Amino acid sequence: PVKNSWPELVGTNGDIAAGIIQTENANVKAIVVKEGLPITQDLNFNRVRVFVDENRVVTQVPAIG
Repeated sequence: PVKNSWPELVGTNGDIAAGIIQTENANVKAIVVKEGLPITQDLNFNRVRVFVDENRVVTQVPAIG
């Protein structure tokens, strides 16, 4: 089963986390986004949103969707 969530990257730099994610799961694009960005309920299994704070630290567990 391919890895689809990265709890161990919470608290890390989001741009570094995006690189790791795209290496561990070859079928996803990782996107660093500011936490709280309004998103619709569109499920994109090839996307991992990496939610970060004002210092670009990951604040939520990244997962596909």
